Amino acid sequence: DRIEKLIKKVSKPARLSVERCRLYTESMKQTEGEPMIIRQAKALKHVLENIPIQILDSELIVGTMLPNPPGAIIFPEGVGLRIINELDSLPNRETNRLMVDEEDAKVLREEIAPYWQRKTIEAFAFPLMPDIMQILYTGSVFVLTEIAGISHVAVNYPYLLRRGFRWFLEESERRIRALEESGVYEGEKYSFYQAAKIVSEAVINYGLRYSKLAEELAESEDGERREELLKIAEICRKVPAEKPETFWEAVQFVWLVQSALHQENYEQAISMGRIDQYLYPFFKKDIGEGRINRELAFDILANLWIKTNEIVPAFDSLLEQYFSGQATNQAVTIGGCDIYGNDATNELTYLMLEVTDRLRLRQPNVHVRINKGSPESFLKRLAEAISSGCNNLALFFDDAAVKALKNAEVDDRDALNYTTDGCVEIAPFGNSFTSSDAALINVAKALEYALNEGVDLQFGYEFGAKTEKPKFLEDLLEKLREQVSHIVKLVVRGSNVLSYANAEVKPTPLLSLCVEDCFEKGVDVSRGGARYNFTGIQAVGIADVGDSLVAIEGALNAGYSMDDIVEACRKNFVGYEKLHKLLLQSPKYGNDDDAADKYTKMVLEWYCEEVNRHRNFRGGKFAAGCYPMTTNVGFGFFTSALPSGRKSGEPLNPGVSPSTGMDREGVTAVINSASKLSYENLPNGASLTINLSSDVLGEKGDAVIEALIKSSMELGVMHVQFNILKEDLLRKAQQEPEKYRWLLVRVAGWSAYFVELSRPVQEEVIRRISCRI
Amino acid sequence: DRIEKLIKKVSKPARLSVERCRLYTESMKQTEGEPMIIRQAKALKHVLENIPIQILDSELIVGTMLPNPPGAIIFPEGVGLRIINELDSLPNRETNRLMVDEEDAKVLREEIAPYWQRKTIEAFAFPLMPDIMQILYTGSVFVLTEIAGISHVAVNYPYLLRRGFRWFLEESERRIRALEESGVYEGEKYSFYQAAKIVSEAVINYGLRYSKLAEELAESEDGERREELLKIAEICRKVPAEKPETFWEAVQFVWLVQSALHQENYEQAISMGRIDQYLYPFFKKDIGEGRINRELAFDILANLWIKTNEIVPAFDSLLEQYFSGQATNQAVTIGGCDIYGNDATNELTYLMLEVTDRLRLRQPNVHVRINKGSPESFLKRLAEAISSGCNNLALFFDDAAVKALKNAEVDDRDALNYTTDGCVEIAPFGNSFTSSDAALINVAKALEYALNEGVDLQFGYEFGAKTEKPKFLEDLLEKLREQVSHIVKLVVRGSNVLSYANAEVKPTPLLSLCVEDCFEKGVDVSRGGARYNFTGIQAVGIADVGDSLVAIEGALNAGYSMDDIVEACRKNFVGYEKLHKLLLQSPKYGNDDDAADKYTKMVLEWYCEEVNRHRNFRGGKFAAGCYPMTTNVGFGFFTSALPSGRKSGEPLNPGVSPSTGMDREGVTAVINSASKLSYENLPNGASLTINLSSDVLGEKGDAVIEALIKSSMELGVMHVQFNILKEDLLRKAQQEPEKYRWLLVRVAGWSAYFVELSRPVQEEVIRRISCRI
Repeated sequence: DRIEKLIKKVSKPARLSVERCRLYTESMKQTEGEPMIIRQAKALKHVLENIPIQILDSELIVGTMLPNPPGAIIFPEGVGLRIINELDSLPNRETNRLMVDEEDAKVLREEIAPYWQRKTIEAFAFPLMPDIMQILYTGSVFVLTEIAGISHVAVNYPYLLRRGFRWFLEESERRIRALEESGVYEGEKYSFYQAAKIVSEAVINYGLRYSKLAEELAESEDGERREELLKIAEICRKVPAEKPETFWEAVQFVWLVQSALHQENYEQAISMGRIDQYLYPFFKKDIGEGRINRELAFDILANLWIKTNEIVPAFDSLLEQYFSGQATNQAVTIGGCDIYGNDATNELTYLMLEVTDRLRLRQPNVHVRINKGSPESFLKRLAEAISSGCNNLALFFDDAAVKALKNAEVDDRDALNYTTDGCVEIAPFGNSFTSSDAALINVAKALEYALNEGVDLQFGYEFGAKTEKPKFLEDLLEKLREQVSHIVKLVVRGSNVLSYANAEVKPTPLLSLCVEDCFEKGVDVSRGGARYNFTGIQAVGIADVGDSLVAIEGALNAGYSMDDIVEACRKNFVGYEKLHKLLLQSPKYGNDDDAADKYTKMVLEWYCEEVNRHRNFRGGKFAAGCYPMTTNVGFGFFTSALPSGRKSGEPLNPGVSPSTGMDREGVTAVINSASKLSYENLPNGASLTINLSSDVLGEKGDAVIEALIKSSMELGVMHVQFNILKEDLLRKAQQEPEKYRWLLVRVAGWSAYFVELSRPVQEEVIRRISCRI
Repeated sequence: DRIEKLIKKVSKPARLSVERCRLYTESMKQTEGEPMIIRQAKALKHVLENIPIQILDSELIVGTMLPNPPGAIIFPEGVGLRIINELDSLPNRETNRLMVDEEDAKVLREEIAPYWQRKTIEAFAFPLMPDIMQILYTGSVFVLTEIAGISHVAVNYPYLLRRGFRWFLEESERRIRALEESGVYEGEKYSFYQAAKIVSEAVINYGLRYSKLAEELAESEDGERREELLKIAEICRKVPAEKPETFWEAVQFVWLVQSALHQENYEQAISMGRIDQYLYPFFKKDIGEGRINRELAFDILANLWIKTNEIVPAFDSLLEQYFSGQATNQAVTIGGCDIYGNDATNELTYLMLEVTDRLRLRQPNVHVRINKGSPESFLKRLAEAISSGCNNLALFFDDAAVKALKNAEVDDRDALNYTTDGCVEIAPFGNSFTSSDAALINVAKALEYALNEGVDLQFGYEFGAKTEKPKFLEDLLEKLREQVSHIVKLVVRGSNVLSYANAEVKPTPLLSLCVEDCFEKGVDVSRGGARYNFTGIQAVGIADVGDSLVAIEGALNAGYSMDDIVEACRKNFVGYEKLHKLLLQSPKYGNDDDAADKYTKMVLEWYCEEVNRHRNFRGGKFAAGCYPMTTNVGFGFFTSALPSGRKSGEPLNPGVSPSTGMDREGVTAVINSASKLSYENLPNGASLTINLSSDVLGEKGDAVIEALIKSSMELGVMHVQFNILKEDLLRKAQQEPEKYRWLLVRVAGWSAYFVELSRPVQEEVIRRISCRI
């Protein structure tokens, strides 16, 4: 069958791809001194008209993301110069290896890198935040990702599918004329429609190139395959330019613009939204008009899922520690309700679960919305996939998610119709720009500053508020809240400068067509044309500070003073080995223990209310999230010992999941603990990962996992994801990695091949495998 | 069974009700000199706390619209003083008779009428448009209904059902405090929340009064009925104040606020929206939790449908000619698609069709959205009801309707999720104020002015543009377009003055809570707080001017001159009997004849583009509609003879339906003609009525009506409605009216009891019964 041929032709080693990077620069040199949005349009056009294209083995959906797939696309306007600086290490390094063709390694080092030097987003922002860039680079307090660009949005495909790109081209033309009739006093709006025109033409022509290759391959081909390539030629002539009428035409539409978007916007989290909802009209018409059958429809969706595995991120050695596991994350959202609360599961929802279950690949990040009205069969079928170790699903609970959005002042209907993107981030579908991973914040560092008068405990960094030495518990709490505030303020200032920087040196016109209000208002997405505008920033280490507070509570209570506890931390418990054992013995978040997990909850609420009050550059507000990527590990390295008994250098806790090995009452008790957090104030999402041994599942694999699903729904958690892991298979995968490179895990919000995770991160997924409950 | 007991207790003669009118005045006297929005709040409160209430025979849903039902509610702030001026004629007049208690007839004539004299909406607007009021009252050119108030909106029940009125009360209280903290510089916003508070309290207390009556009746009652009244007591204690959790709780919620709204806002078109979509979560939960069964659910909906028959309009003798047939029109919208295009028919859609089919009462105005993806069973089931003479359905075609809304600049999703209200008017659901019957315009009068240099042909009224005497056909067309323009401008000026007048003397705070953005922005609905703001104005006589143009074309062509044709018209074809026969013989709109129906289409497009360009007071734009009420008759009386051969005084054509007896090629050919009109420019709706003889249906009643349904969908019409009429039953209903007062007809967008239509209107429904196709 067809899937088998497709699966094997994305299992070959990945390369550092260069053709987008080159042709971009080539256009940007031809365009210097022109209006920047037109330059971006013209660059995107040039790459789409000149990138090598190929249709692959037995494909029904075409559009390689880069020529000769598995690879990394380079964005030197953003953060692609990070990776040029380490070209030697790329083919031989332990995680996310990329072969580099040495002929184009020369093209990067002396053609690309000297041009883009000081033409980047970071070059704009630097003189405006030099003090923030300095503390960013210490790796210890936060990371700001908007250096690399924005992305992180589920693309409004239903907006696109109701118009097609020939509409945009013509409408841009009507609007260019009308602007000229009024004497072009609206220069910005004019530049926009000029860009839109160009960018529409590019996309139309890009479909046309694949139509021509399909025709060229079919006069050289036999039987059924010749029938297929002639269909592909016919489809790609029509769509991305016209409104599609068939399901195949719709799925080929979305994938062309999806691959196109990846030439303009950087690799992170460009998602497809509620794909089961909006492909269903074409699907329902085609079945029962006989046009297609169920197995062809399956193969079509399979092809799409498989194609999103063509990218792998261009992360350097440092970025591999904080984002380990080949994180790109073109997400897909299935299931959920309509704008009335009715169940919106259709037959295409089930289909999409099946193709996900069969494929078990690292990508797409499949996100399943469930609620109290989801069909019982669908929950069973979800539980079967998860229990049989598919390890590639995430569950999103509608109740908590729409409550979060309503507090972020989203409309009823826009909250009900939400989508997901990236790992765990939630957003109104199609009319929002949420910059959903704009920063990640080490809140453990806040506590560290809070007991050392705004100095780093082991590094001498004066980055914190100038608080005093703490005495009692109660005035460490005030000092903590003040420090969280201070650190949040640092990233809100930083991200805003960066958002202005993006608007100025990297507007993104194609993406703008795909995000509602932008095209109609004639303002680019990076300037704020989306209806809702948000900036998602994330708390990491919420349990580490929570637990350190419980452990301080009891240690003062019986015996010790504050000065002891900070000195213990500074000295890494060397010479403090009695107290340290009492700290470690103290109650932990993750065990349904109110006296422990009330502190973590309170820490999150403080964080949330300190975030949600600030406004961003794009004219909306900031949005609080709690998910780690692998920055809980990265920040950990440079986090000192904290009064929870965590040793200096050790990993922090991931998302809203408890610290490693502190979950002694088991997996149901973790969920009870996690569902105590105020999700209603967390509108950028939360990551809860539950790791289960396969033996503990046993014969009743189904029953016990559906139990956990219905339990997390009833107790009101926002997000849950599961891992079914066999420990010595994971041990054997360290030993012979290429033999076991099919081994899938959920890291902290996304699927990675276990082999591609670093040693600290691997050791963490192994140690978090739970047996109780 | 229960329905039978309920049906018979709204068949008694109607009264002129006075208790709302009185208690309103009573409060308004206590409140003089206070902020008008607070006065309106306090008045509404006073009536809801003091109106006599009663639970009726075997009711499950309670909330009489007026004490002792069938009746008219009087709004002296609007147009209720019209009817006091004719108190003597009310119990003994031929249509819409109202018994008047002579004790409260004295209260109207010397307590109500001298107070409200010059405190009305019209009193505000008069000095600002005295020239328009003068030409309004000649009845000949347009009617402006906003003298009477606004209404005409489908109420946002899902907004309400997700909050409940205790939320509003408390939120108003938080917002009143925060306004005070900032020193109340936002006085208007402050007045608003003050009103909202008051109006929420009123509604909570109003539910509580019905809870107490239910408790009082149940300590005096037996068995099953005592079980029911105790449930009603329990339900009305909880809801309108809390979010409902059961289906019965939901339906009782909506009806309480629905009856409440009718004490604040005048009788026209306060509708319930997509009721099948938003009651379905409660329904689906209750079935299969055993809470309710299918027959109880039926009875609950039956009770609601039956209760909307308690009102009958307070129209005087002149208003009865232009709005004959007891038009109030609490509409209900079932069927249609979601915001993705998927079919949104659920089991509750079918239920609602069934209760409609069984009841066959004049009210609710049931509106069925269908599209190309509607289930085949549902179309069959619609066709069965219609063919069996139910005569109480209207069909709305999604394709044409969402295209109309998108051109009015409605968002994709808001257009897909549209609702209907009144007769045929369409609107984004829940976040719009469209004033959907704000005016009706006699476009035949435009043509009359167009060939008499802006003078009325038989009345000497100089109300038209000062055009010249027409010579050729081509320069009568220019002169026509200019005259349509001139007349539209007159009503846009008039309606805007009136809309400002409403905002000033009749803000409507309860209704404001129910229309989205209003409460959140803290601005009343009449001031423009709704997300979309529109003003619906209607063309009447589009075929009369269309046909007069074809008839002018051929009459000039062969022989005659322009001066002849106008003189013929002025002289009512007396002395012009040859030419008149040629005019009558000329091609007519309604027969699929391009040479005829191209003129009508063009007339509508001119009208539409002249309307849709003007902006209203509430900060949106005007919206073009084409439906008559019975003003096609009323305007007819005072319309002179026109070159189509229509005699002076005769009725004009209704909606987008052809002139009476000009539809010689039959019913399919009428639909082809009607589907040539540009619906994409008609965003306030169109009325097409198809009248069929029951014999012509024959044994294949189903087949031939589904044929017409699928034909009107395929040919792209906006709205169609059907009548199955037996001619001599209608003849017998003139003879013995009270014996035949159950006889239902669709007038031009709504159901009336044939007995309640005037002689000119009755004669029209009889003569329009078609036999061909």
